[PDB]
Amino acid sequence: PFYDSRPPEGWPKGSINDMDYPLLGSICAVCCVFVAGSGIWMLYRLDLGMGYSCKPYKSGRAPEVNSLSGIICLLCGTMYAAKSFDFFDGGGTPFSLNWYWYLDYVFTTPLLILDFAFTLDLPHKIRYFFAVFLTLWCGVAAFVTPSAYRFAYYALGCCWFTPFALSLMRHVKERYLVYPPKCQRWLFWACVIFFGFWPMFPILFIFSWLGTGHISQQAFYIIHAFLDLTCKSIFGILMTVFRLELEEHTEVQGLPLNE
Amino acid sequence: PFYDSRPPEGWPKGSINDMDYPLLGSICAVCCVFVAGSGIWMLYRLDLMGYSCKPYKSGRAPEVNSLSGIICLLCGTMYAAKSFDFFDGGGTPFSLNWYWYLDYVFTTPLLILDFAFTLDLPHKIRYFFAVFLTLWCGVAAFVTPSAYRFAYYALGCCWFTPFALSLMRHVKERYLVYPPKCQRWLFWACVIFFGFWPMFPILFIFSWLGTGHISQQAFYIIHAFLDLTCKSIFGILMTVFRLELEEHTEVQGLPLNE
Amino acid sequence: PFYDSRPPEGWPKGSINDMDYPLLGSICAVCCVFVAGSGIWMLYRLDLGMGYSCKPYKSGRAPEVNSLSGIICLLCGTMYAAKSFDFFDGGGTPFSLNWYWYLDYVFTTPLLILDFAFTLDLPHKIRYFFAVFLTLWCGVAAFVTPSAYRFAYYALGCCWFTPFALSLMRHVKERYLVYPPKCQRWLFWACVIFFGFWPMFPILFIFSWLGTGHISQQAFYIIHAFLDLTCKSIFGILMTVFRLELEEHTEVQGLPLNE
Ligand SMILES: CC1=C(/C=C/C(C)=C/C=C/C(C)=C/C=O)C(C)(C)CCC1
Ligand SMILES: CC1=C(/C=C/C(C)=C/C=C/C(C)=C/C=O)C(C)(C)CCC1
Ligand SMILES: CC1=C(/C=C/C(C)=C/C=C/C(C)=C/C=O)C(C)(C)CCC1
Ligand SMILES: [K+]
Ligand SMILES: [K+]
Ligand SMILES: [K+]
Ligand SMILES: [K+]
Ligand SMILES: [K+]
Ligand SMILES: [K+]
Ligand SMILES: [K+]
Ligand SMILES: [K+]
Ligand SMILES: [K+]
Ligand SMILES: [K+]
Ligand SMILES: [K+]
Ligand SMILES: [K+]
Ligand SMILES: [K+]
Ligand SMILES: [K+]
Ligand SMILES: [K+]
Ligand SMILES: [K+]
Ligand SMILES: [K+]
Ligand SMILES: [K+]
Ligand SMILES: [K+]
Ligand SMILES: [K+]
Ligand SMILES: [K+]
Ligand SMILES: [K+]
Ligand SMILES: [K+]
Ligand SMILES: [K+]
Repeated sequence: PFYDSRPPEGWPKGSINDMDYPLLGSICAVCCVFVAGSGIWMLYRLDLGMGYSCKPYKSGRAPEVNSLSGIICLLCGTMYAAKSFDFFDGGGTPFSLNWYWYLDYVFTTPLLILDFAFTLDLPHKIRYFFAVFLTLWCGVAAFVTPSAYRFAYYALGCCWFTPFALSLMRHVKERYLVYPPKCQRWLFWACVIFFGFWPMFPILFIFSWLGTGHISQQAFYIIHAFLDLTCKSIFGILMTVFRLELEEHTEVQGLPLNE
Repeated sequence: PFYDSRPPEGWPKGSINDMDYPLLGSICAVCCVFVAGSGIWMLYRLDLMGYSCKPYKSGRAPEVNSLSGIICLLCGTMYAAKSFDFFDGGGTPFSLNWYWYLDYVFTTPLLILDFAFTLDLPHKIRYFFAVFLTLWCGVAAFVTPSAYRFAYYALGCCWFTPFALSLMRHVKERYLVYPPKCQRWLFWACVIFFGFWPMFPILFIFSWLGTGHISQQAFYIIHAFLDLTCKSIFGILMTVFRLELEEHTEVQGLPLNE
Repeated sequence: PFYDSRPPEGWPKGSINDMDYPLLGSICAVCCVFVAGSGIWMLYRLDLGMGYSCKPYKSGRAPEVNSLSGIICLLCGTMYAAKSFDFFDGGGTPFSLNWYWYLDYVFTTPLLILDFAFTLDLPHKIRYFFAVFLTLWCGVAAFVTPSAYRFAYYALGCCWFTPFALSLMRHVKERYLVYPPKCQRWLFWACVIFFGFWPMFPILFIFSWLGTGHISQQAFYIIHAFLDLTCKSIFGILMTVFRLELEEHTEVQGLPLNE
């Protein structure tokens, strides 16, 4: 999808690409290591067994959708390794996972929402998946559009995220009462991350260089690195611990849900 | 995937991009509104089984039953993006109008999947990939500036001709199964399918990439009408067919003619 | 994704694109015909019935995942028809399935591994699918990267293929003892292809023009055409025959597996 490249003399001074590339690459490398390790731990813990007691699976293998958290974290860590390669190369490399904003997100966060929908048995999994997909593609279109019509694309995205976020939240409530207080605690701390950090991205768009111009692209990269540390890694760890508590309640102890 | 852009002085006069962009954008906006509303109604009606609105035993509809509305909403979102591109004068970096049939590789394969799920047609993956490859051959034909585009088109015609001849046969095998009311809705949906899907190959021949009889602006308008029919009207007919089938088999508990 | 094009005067003499394009196109056309015919035979044989006796399916149709071998072969044959179109056009065609190396592979070989995982009932099908996906995307990134960081991307790919290949192989062993000696023979000859030809691609990268410079891009295209003839077509035929033998053992004769 690439047409631009770093000029032979380097990025023009004062442009949005005139960033601290060693620092951005180091941040991306640290994020890659942390998120990939979190995904590896997620998959290893999933293969250990059900619940905190590590009860062996009857079929000998975990459910395939249960690997989504670790798979998404490992994919995000691989993309962050690629991002570190791009930043350490000075940016603007042909395979830049940093250039097109939210393009990487169209790969992780839809699946992430799918993982969420699978962990909480939320209805309309395909609907949520496609809502997230279209919101992220509207964001990509907004960030590649140089005219004012980018604010149209952003608005289009806000027309897909506002219902979805209001729908998911409602459904999450319907599931929250079902789970026991320990699984409820883990679910609460994960939903805090979800419904307090997913809205940040739309707000970050407004104050970015494509909006009011308060946040530079370098600061945007750092902020989104921290958000991916929270939205992928910490959220996936909270999902894994919630699943372990649920399996301990319902599979190891055989107790029923509050449904 | 984009390399071209609208020249600073505008599109060259007499080129295929020298179109009526306010008109194309208005048509795309109207199509966006209609298709998105049709998908919203499809999902709302799905969440309401059958005309009696019998509650689901699990409390939620089957996930594949949302495909019609999901596809219509995705097509409406793409038409909103198309209206943004046309109102910007075309050649916008995120142009869903530039690469022809590129948007279709997202909607119509899933659409065929939806069809295969509604009629319990065999070889759903086969049909999905046949549609996928036909549409990608069309994209390759439209981006190819040499005569080898007619090769790509031919390649697409090598994937659509069997598929359309296979699906039709399978549709016959399913048509006798359903009751006369579901048969009526299925007949009117299959009329749209087997009379409008062949139009695209014929439209290629007479387009600016063929004999040069249909301009790109007329192509955009014709395909907007086709997407109004192939996505929205077809999805409404599928939703009504599913409602009639659910009324026959779930609300009344009657068996199919199988 | 394309920015480059064949110069009006033709490819510069001595460049990596200064290849024998009629020969490459003829090879691609022959590969297209063979792989597409192999996929057509795979689907026809699958529709014939279960096993060598062609026992009719109880539901009247084959399992949908059983069509993966033929579907992948037909998709690869279609991409080879497109490759022949590109080569006969002189290369550098806007829709070039030859330009970006391993970009076509991100479509076939992940699904292929999925097919394998479905035929052998291997655990962690999503994990294997995403491992292959990320390995191939790392290869694409390495081949589009003009700096030394391509060897980073390659290394990243080697960080995803080395565990996966070591994991799959282990799981394959766990399945190998399950199947009868005839299915074991077909599985052995397919695993020979897998574990002796998949490692070739990483080795071919090192000696390619992007590495030590021993293998030209034309030779690379010919070698990968032969590999796709083996890794898609011959491997799919071996999978089809293994499935027929398994169906004859377990469905036609009703005999149990050695599990
Ligand atoms: C509404 C909206 C947006 C939404 C972004 C979201 C919801 C991003 C989530 C990212 C995550 C969860 C990343 C984790 O790895 C954009 C693209 C800013 C702009 C267009 C409209
Ligand atoms: C055979 C063939 C074609 C087929 C097109 C079809 C079958 C399109 C269907 C579109 C739909 C149903 C859109 C709805 O939103 C092309 C691409 C014209 C050209 C190459 C060969
Ligand atoms: C490890 C590695 C690679 C692996 C390639 C493989 C494993 C390719 C398989 C291809 C097949 C099976 C094709 C069949 O149609 C690359 C991309 C060379 C380079 C980066 C790292
Ligand atoms: K799960
Ligand atoms: K996991
Ligand atoms: K990332
Ligand atoms: K990018
Ligand atoms: K980015
Ligand atoms: K950028
Ligand atoms: K995760
Ligand atoms: K997660
Ligand atoms: K359905
Ligand atoms: K629907
Ligand atoms: K559209
Ligand atoms: K397009
Ligand atoms: K178009
Ligand atoms: K165009
Ligand atoms: K539809
Ligand atoms: K439909
Ligand atoms: K199979
Ligand atoms: K097959
Ligand atoms: K190929
Ligand atoms: K390519
Ligand atoms: K290639
Ligand atoms: K090339
Ligand atoms: K195959
Ligand atoms: K195969």
